[PDB]
Amino acid sequence: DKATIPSESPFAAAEVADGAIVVDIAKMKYETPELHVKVGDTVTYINREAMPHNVHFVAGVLGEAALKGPMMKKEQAYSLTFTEAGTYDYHCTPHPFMRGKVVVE
Ligand SMILES: [Cu+2]
Ligand code: NA
Repeated sequence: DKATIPSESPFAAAEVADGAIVVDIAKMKYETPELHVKVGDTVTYINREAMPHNVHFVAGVLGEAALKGPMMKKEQAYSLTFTEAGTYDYHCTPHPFMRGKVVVE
């Protein structure tokens, strides 16, 4: 796959790793809707608002299967470690008007 998943569970915002590239979620938006990272970087999404959100990549984007990330409650987080250059678009499953992308380069 073009990304690996360190934790299938969401985890606490305080548990975010040094060196992770953070995208905050608040006001029903991904706060960095276009993020540029390098191969091998870990991107960590952190939900900063009461409304639960996830990240969802359709099939073929990160690998053969869709990746429907777990729902993050407020102050929960979720990571992906990207292993291949490319453009990876995602959305929020319950809120598909929320869109972003990670460009790995
Ligand atoms: Cu959402
Ligand atoms: Na992004």
